[PDB]
Amino acid sequence: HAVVTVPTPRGAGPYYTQRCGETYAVYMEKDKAGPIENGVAKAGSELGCNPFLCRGYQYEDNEAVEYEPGQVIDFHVDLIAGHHPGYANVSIVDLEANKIIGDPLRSWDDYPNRSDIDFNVTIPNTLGTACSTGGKCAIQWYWYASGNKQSYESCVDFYVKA
Ligand SMILES: *[C@@H]1O[C@H](CO)[C@@H](O[C@@H]2O[C@H](CO)[C@@H](O[C@@H]3O[C@H](CO[C@H]4O[C@H](CO)[C@@H](O)[C@H](O[C@H]5O[C@H](CO)[C@@H](O)[C@H](O)[C@@H]5O)[C@@H]4O)[C@@H](O)[C@H](O[C@H]4O[C@H](CO)[C@@H](O)[C@H](O)[C@@H]4O[C@H]4O[C@H](CO)[C@@H](O)[C@H](O)[C@@H]4O)[C@@H]3O)[C@H](O)[C@H]2NC(C)=O)[C@H](O)[C@H]1NC(C)=O
Ligand SMILES: *[C@@H]1O[C@H](CO)[C@@H](O)[C@H](O)[C@H]1NC(C)=O
Ligand SMILES: [Cu+2]
Repeated sequence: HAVVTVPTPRGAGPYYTQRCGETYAVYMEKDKAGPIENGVAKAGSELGCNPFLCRGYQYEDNEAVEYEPGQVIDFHVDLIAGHHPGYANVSIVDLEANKIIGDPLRSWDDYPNRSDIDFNVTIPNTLGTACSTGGKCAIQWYWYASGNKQSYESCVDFYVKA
């Protein structure tokens, strides 16, 4: 059980409830640190979002922050319950394709272990126009608890002027 608290990641809003459905939205907001699979299972055929992209949180409910190439961003992860074994990465995802841009900004082969709950990441110089405006990219923190086959996600929407 864990979730990013800094920077402020995407949270619930109207499009979230509309697109994921009441069952997913209500189950997943009773514990913002819970894994995704349990919400998918409860929702069954009601589910209408991709809960493996930003936990199903939606761009239109949130606002993208402006970052400069080479800028360093401090992350804090509120860790309610550690699970072993497992791995994590923090990467820039292209929201339209659901594919990572370039390399992971940070990778752990064993997560959690404190360079795991309090860490930073650097914006590349190599992004081009790919993140030029809001809603094209986000920084996704992703943790897979292999022991429990549990997925944890948080997103930070951002743009870099190209
Ligand atoms: C580093 O962190 C990153 C994140 O930043 C991690 O990457 C993520 O890892 C997860 C887990 O692997 C990925 O989620 C999974 O994605 C699966 C692959 O699918 C995509 O393929 C194509 C082309 O890209 C798309 O078209 C697909 O989209 C379609 O489906 C989605 C919804 O799934 C729709 O919204 C679209 O409209 C498309 O039609 C995919 O994006 C995906 O299969 C998988 O979901 C299956 O599994 C879950 C349960 O686990 C089910 O709820 C769901 O129904 C899916 O089930 C299908 O497949 C299984 C077989 O596995 C069958 O049993 C089912 O019956 C059914 O056919 C899940 O969404 C995530 O996308 C990926 N994120 C990235 C890359 O950004 C890295 O792993 C991590 N790495 C390290 C080292 O840390
Ligand atoms: C970023 O993380 C490294 C690794 O902990 C740390 O030592 C470094 O000083 C941090 N940089 C900033 C600017 O906070
Ligand atoms: Cu947990």
